[PDB]
Amino acid sequence: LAKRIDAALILKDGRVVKGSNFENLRDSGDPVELGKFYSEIGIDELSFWDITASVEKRKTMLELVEKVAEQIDIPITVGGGIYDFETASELILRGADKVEINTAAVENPSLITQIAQTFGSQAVVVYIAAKRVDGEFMVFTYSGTKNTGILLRDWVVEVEKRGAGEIVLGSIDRLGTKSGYDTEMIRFVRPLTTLPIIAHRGAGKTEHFLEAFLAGADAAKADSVFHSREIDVRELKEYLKKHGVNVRLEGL
Amino acid sequence: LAKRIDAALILKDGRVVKGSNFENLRDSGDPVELGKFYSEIGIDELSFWDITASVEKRKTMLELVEKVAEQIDIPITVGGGIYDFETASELILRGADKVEINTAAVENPSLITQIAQTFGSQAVVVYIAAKRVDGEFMVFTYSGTKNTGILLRDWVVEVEKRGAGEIVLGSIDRLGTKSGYDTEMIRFVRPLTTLPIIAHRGAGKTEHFLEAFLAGADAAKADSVFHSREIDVRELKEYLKKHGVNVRLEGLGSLEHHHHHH
Repeated sequence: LAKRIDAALILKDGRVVKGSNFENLRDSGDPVELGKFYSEIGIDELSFWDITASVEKRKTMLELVEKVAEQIDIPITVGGGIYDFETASELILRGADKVEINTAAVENPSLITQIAQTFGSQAVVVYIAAKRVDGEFMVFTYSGTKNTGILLRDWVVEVEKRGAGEIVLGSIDRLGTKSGYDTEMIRFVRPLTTLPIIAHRGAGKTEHFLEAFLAGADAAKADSVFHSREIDVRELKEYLKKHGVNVRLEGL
Repeated sequence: LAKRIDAALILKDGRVVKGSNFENLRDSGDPVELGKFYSEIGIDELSFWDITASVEKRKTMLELVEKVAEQIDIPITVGGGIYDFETASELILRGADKVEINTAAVENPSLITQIAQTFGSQAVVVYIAAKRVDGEFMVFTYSGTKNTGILLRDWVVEVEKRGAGEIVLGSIDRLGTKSGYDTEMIRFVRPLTTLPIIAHRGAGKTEHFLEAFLAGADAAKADSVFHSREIDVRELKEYLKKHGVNVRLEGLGSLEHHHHHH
């Protein structure tokens, strides 16, 4: 089974938040240059996650996408406060391959279907932020701060039913940690959906990616661990290929 | 708290009295099919009101409660022939989430407390039918025909004391009409109770719902205006959300898909 390695860039005001340690780049915190550089060294897909809280949010995300679409030739996902079909449509028409939704999907699951009905399920990504609460995995919205009371197991099933193309499974229990992906969470979700599962949060070293794929993840997404160069993308892919993981190195 | 939209279905011998205008249904007068359909287009809670007379048929209604409970994944309230704890108790054990009482409560207020102690206050709904009489809000029993002489103010307060979970506030002054909920009555009752208030009678158009919620209603119940499709449920929820009301959209579009059947 083919496995995907994704890099995610957190953005604010058109800049990579907390930047990156790639001194070779003209601008360590330029999302476009960093994204191009990742696409050239072996990343399979890019996520651009906006946390801009300004009145300029829509215009900027749209500006960024159009620029990114020029320079970058691997799949692009945009996410972060995308709340309705018209916003999602604008971003896709401007060049995003996939749009990622979360809080708006949870509150209005019809939105998944609206996007999928026009652009295809493959254009739709649902980010599910989950956390253990009193012995059960629960869904959290608004940047991980609202306990919805919705069970992870129920929401995964509804997400597929509504027409989502893939699920990013972010463990709030691994937020900021470097101990490993939440493989218990990934194993919990795996039998519940036929969609691709993208693991997010907890990655600290190359072996963690192997564990995530053994747990049934189809893809593994990371951010700071890459930007900080704690893990080198090419080294990661060589490692995974060495131990029998079907990763794409057939690049050039 | 999200403002709530309830649909009430009036039943006679297992049939929806006067049916519905949803021709997509195989049987627009089947309460199970209609109830399930409402739950999959945006209704938040359902009430089933049985007006079947015979003792012989209060077993048939029980079997119906089981089947709607199993089939429908939103809260179910049942009312109609409840006159004691036993009948109330059985409906809940059959799968009703809540029981709704009116005349039975007024003619025995301890019945409220009885149900509550066994099943929690949340399973107890008191329907209050009221009407202006000489510039006073008075309580009516027996389908709004009998003036009990009890002030709405006093009855609202007793009903909460006895341990009801919520109050449905039905305006007899508004029955048959489509000129709106009795927002004056709703405003009258709001400061008197901490319980959820469900508005009933008078709704004719979507804006009437907005008015009720501005009046302090926690929920709005309607029947004929939904069954006739004078008001579309999804359109109602979208209108309320548009003008800033906190309503639940999770149930919207549950029947729709991302493919294209021609």
